[PDB]
Amino acid sequence: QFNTRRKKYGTSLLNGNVGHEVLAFHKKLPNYAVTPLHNLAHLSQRLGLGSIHIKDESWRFGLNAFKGLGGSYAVGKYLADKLQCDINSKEKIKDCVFVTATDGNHGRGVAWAAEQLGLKAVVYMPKGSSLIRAENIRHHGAECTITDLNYDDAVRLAHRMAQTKGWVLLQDTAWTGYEEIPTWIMQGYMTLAVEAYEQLAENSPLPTHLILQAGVGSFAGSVMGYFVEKMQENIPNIIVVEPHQANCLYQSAVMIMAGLACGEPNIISWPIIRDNTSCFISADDCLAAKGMRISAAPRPGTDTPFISGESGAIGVGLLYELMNNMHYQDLARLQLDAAHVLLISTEGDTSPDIYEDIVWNGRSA
Amino acid sequence: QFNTRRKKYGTSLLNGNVGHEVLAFHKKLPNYAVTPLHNLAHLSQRLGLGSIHIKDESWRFGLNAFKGLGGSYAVGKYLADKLQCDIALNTPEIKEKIKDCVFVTATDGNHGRGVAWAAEQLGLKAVVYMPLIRAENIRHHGAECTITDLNYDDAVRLAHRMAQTKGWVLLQDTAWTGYEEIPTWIMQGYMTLAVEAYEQLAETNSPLPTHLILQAGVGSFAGSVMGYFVEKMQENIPNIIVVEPHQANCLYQSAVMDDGQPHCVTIMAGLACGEPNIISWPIIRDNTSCFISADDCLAAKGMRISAAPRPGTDTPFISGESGAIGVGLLYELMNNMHYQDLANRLQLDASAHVLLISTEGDTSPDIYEDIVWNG
Repeated sequence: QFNTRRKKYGTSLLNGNVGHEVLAFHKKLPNYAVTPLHNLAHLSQRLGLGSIHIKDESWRFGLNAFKGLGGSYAVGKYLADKLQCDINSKEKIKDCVFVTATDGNHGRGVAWAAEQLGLKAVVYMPKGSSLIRAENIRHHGAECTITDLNYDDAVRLAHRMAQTKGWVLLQDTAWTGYEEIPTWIMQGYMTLAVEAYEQLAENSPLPTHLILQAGVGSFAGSVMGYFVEKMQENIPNIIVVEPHQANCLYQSAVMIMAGLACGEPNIISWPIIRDNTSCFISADDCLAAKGMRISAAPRPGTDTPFISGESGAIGVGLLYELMNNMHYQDLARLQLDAAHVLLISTEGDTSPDIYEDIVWNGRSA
Repeated sequence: QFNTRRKKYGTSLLNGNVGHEVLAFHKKLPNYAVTPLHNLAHLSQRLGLGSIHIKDESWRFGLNAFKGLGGSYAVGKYLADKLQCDIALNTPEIKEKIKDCVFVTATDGNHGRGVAWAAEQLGLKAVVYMPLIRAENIRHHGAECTITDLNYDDAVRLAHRMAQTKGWVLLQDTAWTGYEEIPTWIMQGYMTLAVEAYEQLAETNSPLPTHLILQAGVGSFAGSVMGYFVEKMQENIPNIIVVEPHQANCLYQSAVMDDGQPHCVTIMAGLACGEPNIISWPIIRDNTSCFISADDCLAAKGMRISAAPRPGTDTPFISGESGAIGVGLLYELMNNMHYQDLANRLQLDASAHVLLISTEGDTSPDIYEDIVWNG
């Protein structure tokens, strides 16, 4: 099941100077390395497409997800601003305590950055969060607590705690009046796009299509924002996909993927998403499960097998269905034909048990 | 769901001279090559086992299944006996003496393909009845192939009637009164995969099997393989487990009846047989330690496991519905807590070295993708 909604309203913060600041910063960090960009040429043939490339962020900073790019940059910028000096280069920042909510990857990123600086970090997770994701946050020395709240109330709690405790809210969504840090998070994500664009040029056709997954929209805004800025005159076809049960951007446009399970769009990324998305897709979980299995199990001869988690694989899963399920040849309107598609695998097996259960035992829900 | 039945009656045709004849023969054939034996050491760790090796017969002769070993050898032996000589690549003036030979069989796909392929090698005719891509692949060898409206067993009956009434040579991998010689040869021909596997383990200083897990349709393949290993490892005969689908568990059911005799039952297509082969039954009865019946999802599991090891690690390979039941069963045995007892009783632990045989690859690509990618 794919629900379609093309954008009537389709038609800077991700500019090249920010790009250079952000990349300059990440390159000085421990374990910085360009992540792989997998060319799924054999899958591209099997589906009738020009090219499929998937940016594999399961390698990013050893954290099994991309988000650290954001948290790190935002933490750096926050501290640079507290110390009044440029991103360029402890007594003055000893009492800094970061606080956030997370479904797992964001918090891990913040906890990791805090650990690098010997700063304290406090993390709240929603009811139902997997225990191993919390453990992995605690192993950076951060405090982590699985709450009895849903995601949005958990973001509320982190906010109330920053307000009542004097902690620095380090959250990857924005609402009116809490925008600077969210903006920096979005900006920090752009490194993966910069790397991907350069990896394609250094003689692969650039993207005709971008398929980008969304929780609150920060990641998608960052990535499409960048590609629009860099390909100003042939802005590629941008498809945004959410789970059926958490399709706020789809719904906004009408008016198990744990990382995407967010109800309130980020107000800083919304305009970039509204102005640039061509089609919003809502998708059943089994497409994410499919994508994980496709990524893991290319035919032995052929494309490189890799580890892509529940919120990371929804891209190939949607793409496969789009090009293979006959019920959607019409939709595939989206100009998918023998089209160069960039996807981003945003996480690896962030809960190994869930991953094995999907990829080996065939759970699709 | 695993159903258990350990064998009360547990306690030659697969001897080394036959082994040499059969291997001597297969080596002269086109595209003979030792098939890979995959060492799943990383899976072995993840499950708490000494070692897992899987013989990958998806490569065999380019046919995507092991069965050709049998059909070929049986065809050779039949022709050798018609031309009265002790067994290749023929004189065309002696083609005159074998021009009218026509092989006929029923198959769910692999057996027929093997017979059709051997017939094609000799420019002989072959006629095949099945109970769509599996049929096409049989036709491409130049054989006649017809999807019947009969079940597998009634299809075997049809092939039999046609041999009797047309003078064709029945080339079937199960047995009838007056019809044992060819079936026996089929069983014997299968042993090459076992000979290869055993040598591949020794020549890499790998421990020999403590366990064999062998899938069964009529029992010919399992009889051949366990027969060989019992003969070769006479002093430490390994623990032998035989697995069938729930819906086609005749050997299991035979063992439940406990009267020494084989008994009929009235996704794993190759294993879907109701009537045990009477030539392989005694080997099976005398040597099997436990009979297992298994749900289809274990075969599906095994296909996904085989296809998707973690990128760093074991070699990924293509294993089809009737070929992957082994690892599937094994995974469940070692991982589903409802079976730790059974596993312990079966002696599956970090001391156990398990040999499995992946009998086919993606013999229907659609079904395979649907299982491995879509679940």
